Order: sequence, then C-alpha cells, then structure tokens
Amino acid sequence: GPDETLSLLADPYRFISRQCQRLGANAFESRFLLKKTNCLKGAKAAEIFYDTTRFEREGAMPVAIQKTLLGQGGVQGLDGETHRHRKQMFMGLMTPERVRALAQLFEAEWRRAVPGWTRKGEIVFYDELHEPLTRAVCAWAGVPLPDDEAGNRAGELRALFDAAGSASPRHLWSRLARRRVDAWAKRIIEGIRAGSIGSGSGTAAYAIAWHRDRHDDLLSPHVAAVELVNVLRPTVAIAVYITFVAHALQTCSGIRAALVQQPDYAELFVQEVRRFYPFFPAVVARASQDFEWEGMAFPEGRQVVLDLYGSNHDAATWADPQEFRPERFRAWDEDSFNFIPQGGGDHYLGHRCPGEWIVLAIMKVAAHLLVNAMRYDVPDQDLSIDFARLPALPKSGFVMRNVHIGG
Ligand code: HEM
Ligand SMILES: CCCCCCCCCCCCCCCC(=O)O
Repeated sequence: GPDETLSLLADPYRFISRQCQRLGANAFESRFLLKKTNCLKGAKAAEIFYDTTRFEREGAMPVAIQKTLLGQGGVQGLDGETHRHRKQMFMGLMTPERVRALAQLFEAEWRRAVPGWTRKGEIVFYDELHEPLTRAVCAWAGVPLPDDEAGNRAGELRALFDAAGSASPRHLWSRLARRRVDAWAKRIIEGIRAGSIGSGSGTAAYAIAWHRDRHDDLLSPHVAAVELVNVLRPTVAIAVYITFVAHALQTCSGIRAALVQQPDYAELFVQEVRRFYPFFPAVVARASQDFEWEGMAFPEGRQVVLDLYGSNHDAATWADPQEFRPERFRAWDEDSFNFIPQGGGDHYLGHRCPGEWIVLAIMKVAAHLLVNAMRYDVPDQDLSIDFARLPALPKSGFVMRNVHIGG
C-alpha cells in the first residue's frame, strides 16, 4: 500500500472517517511513514482498542511528539502495573473539592483579566485565555509563578500543544518551549524535594514530587517534571474548548437563551461541545499479540490508531451527529466507549484522560461567564472551524470587541 501521511496531515480530523465512509467499514488498513497502520472508528473498535491484553502503548509515541506535546518518560508511554501505578498519581488529584478549587481560581483569573481586555478594545479570545489558565493551574498545583513571568510561561505551555502540529518554524518553537518548560518544572520538583519550595500536601506538584514508584523510589527529577507538565499543559489547552464554547454560543440559534434560563442545560451543553468539535484527533497504540477482529488482521506489533472525532460523529451512536444539539445528552447512558473526546474505557485501568473533571468544570465556568457576566460584541469575521489546523480553531481565533463584565 501507499504512504498516506500527506493525506492524513491535510485532513487530520476527518481523514479516517471519510475513508471509512467510502469503504463502508469501521476500519481500514493504511500506512503512515514506515508503519502499516490499522485505522479504527466507532464504539466497538474503541472497546477493543482499550483492551490492554491486545494493545500496548510502550514505544508507540513518535519522537517528534516526545520532543513537543508530551515529553519523555510520562504516563502516556507506560503499560501494565507500571502504568496503573503512575496513573493513580494523577487520579488522586481529581477530588470534587480539588476540581472545584481549580474552577474557582480560574473564574478569579478570568475576572482579573477582563479590565485588560476592555482597555485593548479588541481581543482575539483564544489568545487571551492561556495566561489566566496558566495562572490558575500553577496556583492550584503549588507551582510558584511570579506575576512578571506568567505571560512568558503561558506562551511556553501554549507552544507545547498549539505549535507542536505546525508544519513551520512554530514546530521549532514548540521544541524549544519543551526544553524550557521541562527545565522549569524540574527546578520546581527539585525545590520541593530540597524544602526551598513549600507546595501544600494536597497539590499536584507536591503529589508528583513525592510520588514513589512500584520500587518505593522517587521519580527521577526529569520524569517528575514531565508529569507535572502533563497537568499544567493540558489545563492551558482548555483555551481551545473555551473558544469553541464562545463559537457555539455565536453560531447556534437558541443556545444562549437555553443556557441563561435552564439550570440543567449547562452540563448538556459542555458535553455537546466536547462531542461536536474537533480537538484531540486520534490515539495511537500497538497490537501486543496476534489477533483478528471483524475480518481484519492485527499482527503482533501492528500500529493502530483510534479516531476520536470520527467516533464522536458516528451516526450509529448519535443518529444525527452533524447537528449541535445539547439535548441529545438527555438520552446518553454514560457508555465508556461511544463518546470519547478525551479517550475511552476506564480511567484507572487504561489511558483515558484523568483531566475530564477539570475540563468539564472549567468549561462550565466559561459558559457561565460568557452568558451571565461578560458582555462583548462580535464583529464580522471568519468563524469557520479550521479542520487543517492542530488543534482546530475558528479561523479568526474568535475576535471580540467592547468587552466588559459590568453588565
Ligand atoms: C483540554 C482538553 C483535553 C483534551 C482534548 C484531552 C484529551 C486527552 C486524550 C485523548 C488522552 C489520551 C487517551 C488515550 O491515550 O487513550 C488524554 C490523556 C491524558 N490527559 Fe487529557 N485532555 C484534555 C485535558 C486534560 C487536563 C486538563 C489534564 C490535567 C491533568 C489532562 C491530563 C491528561 C493525562 C495525564 C493523560 C495521560 C493519561 C494516561 O496515559 O493514562 N488532560 N487526554
Ligand atoms: C510534525 C508532526 C507532529 C504532529 C503533532 C500533532 C499533535 C496533535 C496535538 C493537537 C491536540 C492538542 C491537545 C492538547 C494535548 C495535551 O495537552 O495533552
């Protein structure tokens, strides 16, 4: 077969589901670079993808991703009891009280940032979200962050996810940002261990700095740094979902009124933003043993990718996936495989995102502020979603004018 890397990079969110549509199947064999790859979509495929007796992650992460988005030595590259033990470290951070604490810090940072937006007269909403998120998450995680460094650190965290997938010098910026953020986070871990930094016992940086592995050993400082960045970075990446919240409010008739007056609506709305909008395209794993599934061969070692966007738009599951309809979540049964914007399966026993509770809480803050507190004008602009960009965004970044919060 031919190499389809270029076709995938040209349409990273939709390539798999479009090919599935042409072939009338939920899976097809392709090739990306040197690797034959089985591409999978839909709930049944997701359930097999999360079977850890058939799939492993070790060695599946490309070097370019290790050098930008994820770092080296983090939980994403682990399998088995080594994985489960490291994953418990992240899961223990996510109590309802701690998630609420982060949401509260974020609301405060957003409110603190508004006067600056008012003074600018016109803002790119996406561009303005990274710093308040950075300030909130650093405070919550026990990471000291001087006021005069917050903007710089927010730009570095942003570069890890926003510039990683850019076929331009921006990718070089992402690589430098990774070197810088790893060094910074390592100084934080070192300071906590030496007693020069007094992060609290319930904070992420404390938990990670003092985590003991399965041999009762502390994580090496670099690995601890990477795991701390695995909390900070994706929290800043919620900027993308917050921008999509503003986009849905602007482009979908009836949503604003429903959010303002119906109190149970916000939970449905945020879930539908996660279902509808492209963000995390797909996940990669490797077959751990020979098997066949639905007439397709999965030889030991076969690279496999699971299409999250395509799964979230599977008409068999959703019936009318092309519409933005928060109401659809009234009928959801909380299946762990059929709605997978941040992965599928079980949080403890697999690689599913431990950040979902944070994401939902922060999205609800955003929805509340954009309809109940923050007044703004939206000038004529190109709001269409850029499906060629990683992460996807409205092409304009969502431009606002005359922003204020006294109204
Ligand atoms: C901003 C939107 C986010 C999206 C779209 C997202 C999506 C994902 C996805 C698709 C995965 C991989 C699932 C897999 O490998 O099977 C993942 C893993 C992960 N996410 Fe998120 N996530 C987000 C936010 C967060 C937040 C706020 C945190 C804060 C702790 C977080 C921490 C992690 C970690 C540590 C993993 C690796 C878990 C593991 O490998 O066991 N994420 N996320
Ligand atoms: C030069 C080729 C590399 C391509 C890199 C593609 C990476 C896709 C990342 C886009 C989604 C970003 C979501 C945030 C992820 C997180 O913070 O863990």
